[PDB]
Amino acid sequence: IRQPLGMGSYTEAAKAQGLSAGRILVAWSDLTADEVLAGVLGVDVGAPVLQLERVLTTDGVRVGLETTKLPAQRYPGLRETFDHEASLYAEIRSRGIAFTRTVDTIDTALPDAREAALLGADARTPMFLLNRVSYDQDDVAIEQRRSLYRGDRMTFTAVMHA
Amino acid sequence: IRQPLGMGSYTEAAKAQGLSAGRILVAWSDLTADEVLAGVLGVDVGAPVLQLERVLTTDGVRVGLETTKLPAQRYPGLRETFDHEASLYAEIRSRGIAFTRTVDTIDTALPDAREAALLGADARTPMFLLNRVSYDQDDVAIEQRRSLYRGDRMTFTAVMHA
Repeated sequence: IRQPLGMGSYTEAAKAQGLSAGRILVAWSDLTADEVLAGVLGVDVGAPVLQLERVLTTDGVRVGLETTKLPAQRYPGLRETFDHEASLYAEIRSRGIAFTRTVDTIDTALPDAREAALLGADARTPMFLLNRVSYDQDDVAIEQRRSLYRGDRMTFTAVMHA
Repeated sequence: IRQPLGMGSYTEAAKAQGLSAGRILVAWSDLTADEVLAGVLGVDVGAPVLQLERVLTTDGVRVGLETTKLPAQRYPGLRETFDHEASLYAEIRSRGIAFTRTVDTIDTALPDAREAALLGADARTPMFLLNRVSYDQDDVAIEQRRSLYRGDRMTFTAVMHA
């Protein structure tokens, strides 16, 4: 699977290029933001954080493990009502939030044993590790998202013009 | 090192940002183009191809292994005169050839023993495997470039706007 780097969800993007794709819940977790995460999200140190962790499939195989950290206060009732199998991105937009800017870091790493088990991967195999912070129309952070993608099932691409 | 994705050379980008950067020669090689590479460069099967392989350094340490395949006919005198410690991109521009469009694929990979030895890396370490074709102002191919970067030394970044 060859995926242009993009602002939109890659699950939705895979759906677009005419492929099957989906999301499998791993866990919701209630966290409180440490100094680092508080700074990233622009919330108080100790603020509630809602974490959604999912396995991502495409073309009926596992391709990624996505861990999204949300400032809980921005999202009343999300954990109670969100269909974790739907598009998180669309739900947030539905809440009057526009994905205005995204800052992505692209790393490469070996999965830990838990990540490797969730993805059906050999732990020796390198994975893409993407980390994203997205910002809304007022430049308030929406989410911090970590995506671990199987190196053998994903190629990212970029076309650039002078 | 955090490096924005971009069309410019990453070695030069590091120097533009105030870091030391440089290149070490591994080898120049005379190849002829087979069917796949003839296709990529827009040249005839058997056309001469000049390969430049260099180790790239930044902030004093080895960060990547670059293997650049050039249609030799486009660059008279390059092997014997080009200073391999200097910017190949700038030499190509000084010859009147503008980097106008790039097509990059971004993969993750483990190095082979030779690649690992040249990079001073453990062969269990994840690497970025980048492959690029660049095209000039007349959409004529300039090079095909394979870059293998140490995952523990490089992080790529992208910022995107709605």
